[PDB]
Amino acid sequence: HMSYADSSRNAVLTNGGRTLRAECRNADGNWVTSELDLDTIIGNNDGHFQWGGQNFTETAEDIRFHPKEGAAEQPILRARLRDCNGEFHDRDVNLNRIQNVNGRLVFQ
Repeated sequence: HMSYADSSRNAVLTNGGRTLRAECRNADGNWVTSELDLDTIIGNNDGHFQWGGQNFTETAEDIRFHPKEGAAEQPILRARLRDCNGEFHDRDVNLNRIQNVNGRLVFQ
């Protein structure tokens, strides 16, 4: 596996909190700038983040990212997610499930 964050740098969100953009080292050892549209791989399932879902941003507010959050310096995305009953919940997800494959952000 390996988190993308173990071989990437300078990660930020862009496009209104929808896109992860990072500099990822490739197999030649060079830095390659990569983007991954998080709406293609993260959903909002009744107020919780869902890996393998889609389109979370459509029912999220206050999207926030810290690429090196906490003592363990993990890439944490936070948002308020609406549940099916209309209530918003503060939620967090660690983006370390995203990999760097030869200079590209991927999710499997």
